[PDB]
Amino acid sequence: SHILTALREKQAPELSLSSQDLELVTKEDPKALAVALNWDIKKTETVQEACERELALRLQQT
Repeated sequence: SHILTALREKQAPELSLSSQDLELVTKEDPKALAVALNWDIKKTETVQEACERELALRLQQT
């Protein structure tokens, strides 16, 4: 719930997440993220879409 509460609200799967967190989140397909982020898909996917853009941005930073 601690992860879901922040997910449904302000969980950062961009830079706030770690290696496995961003990974497991990267697998948080629209179907799961949807519920855990019970919002509009376009809206929940966007939060996830930003999360990925950061994943590689932070990965290429090194």
